[PDB]
Amino acid sequence: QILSPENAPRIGFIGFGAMASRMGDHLKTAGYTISAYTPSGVPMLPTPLALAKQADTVVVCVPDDEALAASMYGENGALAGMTKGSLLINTSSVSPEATATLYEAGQKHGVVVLDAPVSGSTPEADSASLVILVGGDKDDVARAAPIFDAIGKLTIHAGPTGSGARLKLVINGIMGAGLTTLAESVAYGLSAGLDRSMLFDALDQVAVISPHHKRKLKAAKDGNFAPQFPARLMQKDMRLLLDAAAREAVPVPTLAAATQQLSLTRRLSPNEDYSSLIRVMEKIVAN
Amino acid sequence: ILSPENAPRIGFIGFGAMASRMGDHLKTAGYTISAYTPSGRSPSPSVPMLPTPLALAKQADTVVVCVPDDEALAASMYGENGALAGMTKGSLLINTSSVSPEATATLYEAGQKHGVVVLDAPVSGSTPEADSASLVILVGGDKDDVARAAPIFDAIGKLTIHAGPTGSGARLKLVINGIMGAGLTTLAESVAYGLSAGLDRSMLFDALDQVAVISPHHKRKLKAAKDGNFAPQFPARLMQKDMRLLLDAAAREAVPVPTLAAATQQLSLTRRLSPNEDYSSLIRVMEKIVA
Amino acid sequence: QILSPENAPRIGFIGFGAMASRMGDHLKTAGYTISAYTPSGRSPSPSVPMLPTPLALAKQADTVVVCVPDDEALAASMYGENGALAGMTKGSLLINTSSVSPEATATLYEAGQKHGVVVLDAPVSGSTPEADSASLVILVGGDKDDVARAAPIFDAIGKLTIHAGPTGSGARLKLVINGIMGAGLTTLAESVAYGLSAGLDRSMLFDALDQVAVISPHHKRKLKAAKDGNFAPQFPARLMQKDMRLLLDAAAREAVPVPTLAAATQQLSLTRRLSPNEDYSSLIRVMEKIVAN
Amino acid sequence: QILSPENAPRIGFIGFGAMASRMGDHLKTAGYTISAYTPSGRSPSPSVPMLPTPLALAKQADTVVVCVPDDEALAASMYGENGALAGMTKGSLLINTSSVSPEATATLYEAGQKHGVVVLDAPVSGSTPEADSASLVILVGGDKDDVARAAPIFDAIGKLTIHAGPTGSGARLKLVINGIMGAGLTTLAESVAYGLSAGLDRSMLFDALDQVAVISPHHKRKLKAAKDGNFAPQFPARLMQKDMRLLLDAAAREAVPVPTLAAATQQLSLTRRLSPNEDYSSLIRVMEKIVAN
Ligand SMILES: NC(=O)C1=CN([C@@H]2O[C@H](COP(=O)(O)OP(=O)(O)OC[C@H]3O[C@@H](n4cnc5c(N)ncnc54)[C@H](OP(=O)(O)O)[C@@H]3O)[C@@H](O)[C@H]2O)C=CC1
Ligand SMILES: NC(=O)C1=CN([C@@H]2O[C@H](COP(=O)(O)OP(=O)(O)OC[C@H]3O[C@@H](n4cnc5c(N)ncnc54)[C@H](OP(=O)(O)O)[C@@H]3O)[C@@H](O)[C@H]2O)C=CC1
Ligand SMILES: NC(=O)C1=CN([C@@H]2O[C@H](COP(=O)(O)OP(=O)(O)OC[C@H]3O[C@@H](n4cnc5c(N)ncnc54)[C@H](OP(=O)(O)O)[C@@H]3O)[C@@H](O)[C@H]2O)C=CC1
Ligand SMILES: NC(=O)C1=CN([C@@H]2O[C@H](COP(=O)(O)OP(=O)(O)OC[C@H]3O[C@@H](n4cnc5c(N)ncnc54)[C@H](OP(=O)(O)O)[C@@H]3O)[C@@H](O)[C@H]2O)C=CC1
Repeated sequence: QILSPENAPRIGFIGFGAMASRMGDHLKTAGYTISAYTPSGVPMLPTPLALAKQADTVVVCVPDDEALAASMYGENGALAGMTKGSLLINTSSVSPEATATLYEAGQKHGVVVLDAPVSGSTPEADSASLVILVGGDKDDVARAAPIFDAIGKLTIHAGPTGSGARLKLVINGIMGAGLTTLAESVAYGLSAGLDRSMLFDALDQVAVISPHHKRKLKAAKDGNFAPQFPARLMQKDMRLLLDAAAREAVPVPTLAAATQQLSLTRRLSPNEDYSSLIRVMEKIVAN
Repeated sequence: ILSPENAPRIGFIGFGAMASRMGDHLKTAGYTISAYTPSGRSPSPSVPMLPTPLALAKQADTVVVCVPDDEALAASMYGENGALAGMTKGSLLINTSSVSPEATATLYEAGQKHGVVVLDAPVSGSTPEADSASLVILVGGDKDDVARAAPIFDAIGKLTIHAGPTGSGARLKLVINGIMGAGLTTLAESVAYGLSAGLDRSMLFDALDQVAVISPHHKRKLKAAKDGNFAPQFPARLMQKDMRLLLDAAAREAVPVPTLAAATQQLSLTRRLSPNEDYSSLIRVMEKIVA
Repeated sequence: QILSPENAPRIGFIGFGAMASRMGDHLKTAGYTISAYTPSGRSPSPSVPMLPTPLALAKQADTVVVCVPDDEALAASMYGENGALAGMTKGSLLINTSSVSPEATATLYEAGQKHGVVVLDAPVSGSTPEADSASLVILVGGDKDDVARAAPIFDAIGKLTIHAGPTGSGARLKLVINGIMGAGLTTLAESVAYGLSAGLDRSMLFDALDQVAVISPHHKRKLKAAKDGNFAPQFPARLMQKDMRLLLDAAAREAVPVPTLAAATQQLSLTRRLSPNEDYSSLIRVMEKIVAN
Repeated sequence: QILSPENAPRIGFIGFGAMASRMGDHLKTAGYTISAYTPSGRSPSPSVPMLPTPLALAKQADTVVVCVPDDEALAASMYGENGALAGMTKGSLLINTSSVSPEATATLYEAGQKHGVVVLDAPVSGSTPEADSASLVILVGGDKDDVARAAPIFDAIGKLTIHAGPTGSGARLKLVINGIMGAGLTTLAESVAYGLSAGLDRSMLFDALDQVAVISPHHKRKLKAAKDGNFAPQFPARLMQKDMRLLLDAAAREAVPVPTLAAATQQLSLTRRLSPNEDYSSLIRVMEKIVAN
């Protein structure tokens, strides 16, 4: 009962933005028929219910808990439109609480919900280099493998339901605080009189910055903050992680500070790349 | 022009984990090595030891300094027994220690009064990179004096960054130290959340090796931390000192750095609990909090 | 319209813990008849009749006062087949003194509107000693006319009613005050810890700080208690840390950078992990232990 | 040898700014003869003779009081052939009221000992209004008998002398109180900022916070001034942020984790960068402007 294009050709999306649309292109190449629902308007369906009624597998890619609940539940929601025995793959970055609510609601419809957020942004989605972080029973993960293989380079089975959502929060913290650390360290360097191009070029050559953050640093050198992961979404992910860390009573001061810097970043420019904090701190130092 | 032919003798003020490793690559490149340490001992028993900084400098052509902090630097640089009193006008002093911008300016000016150019040339990389001569040299000074020292820098490292005039190497080292320190505290806290939320420890450590948002340095520390291996490459006492220097400098420049400030406090706790183990032991500290 | 004991004698509580039980005694003294629902069926007041469900509580009260720990407990007891809201008559008032999120507040206000029920968000400034002495400060969101209706209830349990604005304003003002209280304590605990680490005599240091103008009366009381190792719960760490989580979530939703509040929250997470049930001021003891090793 | 006006009438000041000139007024009233040295030779007190060097100041004074901004200024005027120590006599007392580091305090104490001069580290709690009213709290480190020698001086300028311990204890206790003051302000600025960002009425919010028990009297006075946009300096951001820098350096040297104090320090760096000379409470305005955009 693998979800190959032979057994399950129709994949309906709930949400179809920068990430899901690039996933869909890869699933199309792999031989699936793609449909999609978005509250605004590949064939578009009018409701989540209608989307689910004409799909074999539903993939969800929505911004937050509120959007997830608005489209999963109620008589016009996605769950009302799928059939016992089918699978719902949620690739959204949402809270552990929302993950548990949807898993339990899926169980009442006979629908297995995999929490399968991804590591990687729009360039990795373009190249199908996403890393899938999936929670669920190993047998249900196996059913979704052709889907995961088409959109990504690696599927990490993180544990039972909820484990993928948690692993995504871990990686989001590392990403977000990695950027705020870099912006702050660059700002000190500029404030202490270091030549800007020297400094940016020097940091490209050290081993203590990630490949992801080195790519952001190079873009920031030219002032390029075209959105790959917009500040509004990075800051939301930081909010979710801090809430989850507080619920577990784990003290995370570096992540907490980073979140506040990303709040400023979102306020000043919600739609540019989250790396624009580098420019924000540069402007603080120049004034 | 400080090739082994022209200037074969390199004397070290301080000769511990980093400097003894640099000394081996300089020995291999053809230089004659000598050292001073306050204890009279070092990891390299085959290196002649001199009784004072003054005595070390009087029998070396170039002096390399590698001491723990500002206070150690002033103790061995100044006064009638210090290194400056022993070097000759026109020679180079190369400071690879991680010290404050204030200490750097004090030594440069003191050097000028002796006719000695002081390059502030801290390095990026730890004991594994010193072993393999993969250090990145971060050097402040005039471009002509930097060119004079290139044979020395090439022997101990894989890249020399001319950061600007005197003081620029010290500042760039502070920048890179902040990225390293807060990179570790970020990773320790993120791992701690994951464990507190029920993720299998072995799965989580292995999964994070697979993602592009952790640096190669911090991936190596995560693998060591999976093994409980915190043998000192960069001890907490020195990493936390370096964070203290960075936050002092950021406050003097009035630059708000909340992520770096949070990370420093986590590294204070790390040093308090274990000053001599690797600074990455914060990962173990956080694991014990969540247990 | 005024919810005096003559016009509306029956006050039913959803939640009846440390704070609500003390408000109930002042409401009993003012002439009201008190009833309550809790999930355990128990309360600090054995004389108070217990109803078996939130719906049953609401069906036999003229006014309902809610005092529950968090958003989840609120939703569990106001909504669903046995929730309290559907048990209330049109034109009646629901008074929520719980410290919950602005989102939970907006959801309850809108659900109340659908049922014809006015919901006042009326959290309180003060802890169990202020509840004991009816010296709470009520922070209330709603229309002036609806606040006026609740005035005899607010007057019995508190010393001052601040009309913070329309619906949601009380909840927001409570979060502001919570932030000041939480970070005031973490600031004090960390400053004391430096002092002790630098060799200052403990008794001298605690007494000296009682003499300075830069500590609040509330935190000076906590400092004297901490000198005695007295962390009997007035505001337990589990609830203070929850309130800080709510404040940081709200500040993130508004995109306001609050690094001092964010750091304080992490210190209170450690405090709650080590002792969820003692007073939140126990971080002072936590920090003393860190510097002693 | 009590340092009464009859026993030691001449008090010479090293530094004579906002704090010291007010101290000197109260010492003049108490019967002392005041002189001063400043690097600019300028001071708002016309009756105070200005001496041209720290050396010259100390040579014509019986007791020397120091009130300089930081470690660097202290070392410039204390040491060397033209410094103050070179001009005082064995058996005299130097009273340092400056807010300086523990390291600077130890260095001056030991330098004083080589000169036979006892150095009391005696920073003060309180700002320009407290110096005007001699309401300062003196925080003094040293031997009990030397503190007793300085009692008439301390009584003239303040309302309370806290003997914090041996040499260095006053410097450390000042750092403790500075942290409480600075983080108390940043907490308050961020909490107000959240409340405004969440739509609360500004005048409502400022007036409500004046009524709560979790804000100190000092910070309530700052909040009232901020309601009017008044940040005329009493304690300028450049000096408060310097004191926070000293506290965080000392906390790092003691390896004490203080995340709330560290976060507050960074907010006060932003405050100093935007306006070094206005009152440190100007962060309230900084945060209002962030939220207003
Ligand atoms: N680099 C990245 O972009 C990363 C993204 N993620 C996560 O992936 C998810 C989406 O990312 P991205 O695709 O970039 O975000 P986008 O904002 O680009 O796409 C958002 C999509 O969600 C749709 N949507 C909004 N509300 C609803 C709703 N109530 N029901 C159904 N669909 C809805 C929008 O449709 P409309 O146009 O009608 O609003 C749009 O199609 C988020 O959870 C994000 O955090 C995680 C890591 C990295
Ligand atoms: N990963 C690392 O290890 C990194 C190191 N650095 C910087 O390099 C410098 C040294 O690091 P490392 O070599 O690891 O530290 P070590 O402690 O291993 O070496 C310290 C050396 O300094 C000597 N020393 C101490 N006080 C004095 C003094 N007053 N005069 C002369 N020598 C003295 C010690 O001699 P004795 O044994 O007699 O005390 C020992 O030889 C520090 O500034 C450190 O921050 C920078 C980045 C990373
Ligand atoms: N100083 C303080 O204590 C302050 C408290 N507050 C806020 O006041 C509220 C109550 O505080 P406090 O009285 O101290 O808390 P307590 O923990 O002392 O009492 C909690 C009460 O809520 C009840 N409860 C739990 N879950 C539910 C539910 N789903 N439905 C109904 N009742 C429920 C408990 O009943 P059971 O025993 O059956 O669980 C108990 O009666 C919280 O929001 C707190 O943050 C605000 C400021 C200060
Ligand atoms: N609320 C406050 O203002 C409080 C301040 N403090 C501490 O008290 C000290 C001074 O505070 P305040 O008086 O307000 O600061 P001011 O800036 O008002 O006065 C500074 C004084 O120091 C003098 N000065 C500067 N450098 C030297 C030097 N090298 N040698 C001698 N004198 C020097 C200046 O002289 P010139 O004018 O010639 O530069 C000026 O007279 C600082 O340590 C401050 O942190 C402590 C408690 C309260």
